[PDB]
Amino acid sequence: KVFGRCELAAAMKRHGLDNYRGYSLGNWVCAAKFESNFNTQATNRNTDGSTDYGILQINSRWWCNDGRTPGSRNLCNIPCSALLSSDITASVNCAKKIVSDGNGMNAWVAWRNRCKGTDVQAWIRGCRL
Ligand SMILES: C[C@@H](O)CN1CCN(CC(=O)O)CCN(CC(=O)O)CCN(CC(=O)O)CC1
Ligand SMILES: C[C@@H](O)CN1CCN(CC(=O)O)CCN(CC(=O)O)CCN(CC(=O)O)CC1
Ligand SMILES: [Cl-]
Ligand SMILES: [Cl-]
Ligand SMILES: [Cl-]
Ligand SMILES: [Cl-]
Ligand SMILES: [Cl-]
Ligand SMILES: [Cl-]
Ligand SMILES: [Cl-]
Ligand SMILES: [Cl-]
Ligand SMILES: [Cl-]
Ligand SMILES: [Cl-]
Ligand SMILES: [Cl-]
Ligand SMILES: [Gd]
Ligand code: NA
Ligand code: NA
Ligand code: NA
Ligand code: NA
Ligand code: NA
Repeated sequence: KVFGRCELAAAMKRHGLDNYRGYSLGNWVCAAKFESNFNTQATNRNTDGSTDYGILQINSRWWCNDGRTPGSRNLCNIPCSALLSSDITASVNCAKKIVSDGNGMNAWVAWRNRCKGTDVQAWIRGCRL
């Protein structure tokens, strides 16, 4: 599924991602834009053989099982394919674990480089939330 901007904002808010670990909703929407262009089916292969999955490009090194990242963990205890569903519950629940792990949203490269230090509120501007 390719979410609309406000549609995704509403879903993320409903799932309690807004202000989670102190990160306002616009941060998450911005991150999703640049990680996946709001596409739940986004995947990207990393140099090391792991793969990033879903609207927040969660990696199989640590967070999900895809059966093709030897020696990896599955800390969210899900198949990586669960992160590709039209329903963002699994991605959101896993993202909460990630952003709690010490590094905050710096875990998302695209967030650090394209969202951090910017007007992130712009990403939820115009939405009825
Ligand atoms: C809770 C998360 O931290 C889990 N973690 C996510 C990624 N971490 C991020 C970082 O550690 O800030 C980077 C790699 N991490 C370095 C380290 O832990 O020393 C080694 C593996 N860790 C071991 C552990 O964490 O128990 C498992 C996966
Ligand atoms: C995998 C280990 O890293 C687990 N870790 C014990 C060993 N770390 C060493 C270091 O962080 O490489 C001690 C310093 N650590 C700083 C930091 O993580 O913020 C304290 C908090 N951590 C929380 C977590 O790691 O996320 C406690 C569990
Ligand atoms: Cl929308
Ligand atoms: Cl914030
Ligand atoms: Cl915001
Ligand atoms: Cl894909
Ligand atoms: Cl992989
Ligand atoms: Cl994701
Ligand atoms: Cl694997
Ligand atoms: Cl393969
Ligand atoms: Cl699995
Ligand atoms: Cl959803
Ligand atoms: Cl933080
Ligand atoms: Gd770690
Ligand atoms: Na914070
Ligand atoms: Na894995
Ligand atoms: Na498997
Ligand atoms: Na699993
Ligand atoms: Na999901």
